[PDB]
Amino acid sequence: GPHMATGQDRVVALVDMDCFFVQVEQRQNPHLRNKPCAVVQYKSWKGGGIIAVSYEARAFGVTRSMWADDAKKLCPDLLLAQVRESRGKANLTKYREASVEVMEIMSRFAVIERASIDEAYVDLTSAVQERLQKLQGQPISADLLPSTYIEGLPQGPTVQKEGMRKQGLFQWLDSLQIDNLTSPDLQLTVGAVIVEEMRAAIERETGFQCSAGISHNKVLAKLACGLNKPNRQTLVSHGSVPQLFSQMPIRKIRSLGGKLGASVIEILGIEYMGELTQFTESQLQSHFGEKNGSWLYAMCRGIEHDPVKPRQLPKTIGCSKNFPGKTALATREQVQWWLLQLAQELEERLTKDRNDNDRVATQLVVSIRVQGDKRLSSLRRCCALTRYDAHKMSHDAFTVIKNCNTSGIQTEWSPPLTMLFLCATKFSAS
DNA sequence: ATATGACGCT
DNA sequence: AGCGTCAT
Ligand SMILES: Nc1ncnc2c1ncn2[C@H]1C[C@H](O)[C@@H](COP(=O)(O)NP(=O)(O)OP(=O)(O)O)O1
Ligand SMILES: [Mg+2]
Ligand SMILES: [Mg+2]
Repeated sequence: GPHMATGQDRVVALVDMDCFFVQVEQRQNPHLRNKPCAVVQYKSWKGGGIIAVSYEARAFGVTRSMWADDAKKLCPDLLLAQVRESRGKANLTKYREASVEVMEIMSRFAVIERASIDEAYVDLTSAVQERLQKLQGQPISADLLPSTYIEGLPQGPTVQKEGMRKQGLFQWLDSLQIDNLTSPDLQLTVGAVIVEEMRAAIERETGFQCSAGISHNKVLAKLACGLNKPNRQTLVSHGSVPQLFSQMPIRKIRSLGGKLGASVIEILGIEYMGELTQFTESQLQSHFGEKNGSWLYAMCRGIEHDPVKPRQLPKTIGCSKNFPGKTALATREQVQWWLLQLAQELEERLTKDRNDNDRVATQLVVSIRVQGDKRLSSLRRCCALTRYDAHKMSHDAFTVIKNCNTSGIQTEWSPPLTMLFLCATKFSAS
C-alpha cells in the first residue's frame, strides 16, 4: 500500500510523424497536398510497393505493403510519389534528412531517444520540474492544451469530436491539484503543455504534423500516441490504465506484437492486457522467463522502467536489397555487382556520417538470404571495416560469404540469393 | 514479390 | 560470434 510502486516517477513522451514519407513528398510537391496519396517503392512489379499512405487515401482502404496497382482499384484518384532509386536500389536519403530536421527541433526541448526514422521518445521529467517552479500555483488553462486528449475522459454525468475532446480536458483540468508540485497527474499535464510547444515548433519549422503520447513510461507513451492520430496528442494517466487495458488486445502493447504476445494469449487463455494482473510475478516468470515475467507483471499495471536512452543517432549504418522470385541472384557476377552497388551507397553515407557526427565504423556485417529460407537472414558474417572504400568493402564482403556457394560451376551461384545486406557497426569516436 | 534498425539469447 | 525477435 504505502510502499507500492506505481510507476509515476517519470514523464515520458513518444512523438511520431503523421504519414511521414507522404508529408515529406507533399511538402516538396504542393500538388500532392490534401489528397489521397501514397509513397511507392519501385514500379515494374504491380506498380510498386506502397510504404506510406496519407489519411485521405487510408479512408479508401489503401494500406502499407499494398501494391500500387491494387491500391488504385480501391482509390482511382490516388496520387503517387516514388522513392528515389539510386544504383538500382531504393535510396531513402530524403526521409533520413527530413528525420534529422525533426529530431534536431525535439532535441532543443529535452533528451530524446531516436526510435525509428520518424519517432522519438522524450524524457520530460526535468523540463516538467523546472516549468513547474516557473509556474507556481498558476492554474493550467485549456488554451495551453489545444490538441490534447485526456484518455478515458469525459466520463459520467455533445456529438462532435472536438466537443468530446474539450469536455474531457475540462473535467481533467477541473480535477487537478495545482498546489501539489509532486502530483503525477499535474506533471503529465505540464508534460503535455511542453509537447504542444514541441509539436507547434516542429510544424512551424518543417511544415510536418505529428502525433504524440504523454505518459509515465515508453510503452504507455507509444500506445497513447496512436489513440488519436493524426495531428493530436494524448495523455494517458496512471489512473486511466485499468479501464484502457481492460479491453486492450495484448498484441497492441510494444514488444507483445509477435510470438511472445501470442504465447501469453495461448498459454494463459486471455485476450486483454488487464487480465495479466490476476497472475503472480512468479507464475509469469515460470511461463515466460525471469525477465519477461517481471516485465509483464509490472506492465499490466501500467508500470515499466525501460529508460529513455540519450541517443539521437543510429548505432549502425546499413544498406540492403531483396531480390524476390525470378530476380534472385544466381551468378557470381551478379552477387559481386550488387555488393558493389550496396557498398557504394554505404560509403557515401559512412563518409557523410564521419564528417557529420565525428565517428568511424569499425566492423562490416554481411548478411544474405537464400531462396527457400523464410528467415530475415540465412547467414551473417563480419570482417574488419578499416577503410571507407566501396570496392574494398564489397570485395571483403564477397570474401566472407563466397563459401556459402554450393555450386559446382564457378560462374554460378547456388542457392540463389534473395537478399544482400551490408551493415557498418561498432563505431568509435573520430 | 511484406529497407532498414535495436536488442535478446547463447 | 552468429542467430532470433520485434519493430517502423
Ligand atoms: N515496414 C516498413 N517498410 C518500409 N518502410 C516503412 C515501413 N514502415 C514504415 N516505413 C516508413 C514509411 C513511414 O512513413 C515511416 C514511418 O512509419 P510509421 O510511423 O509506422 N507510419 P507513418 O508515419 O507513415 O504513418 P502514421 O505514423 O501516421 O500511422 O517509416
Ligand atoms: Mg508515423
Ligand atoms: Mg513511427
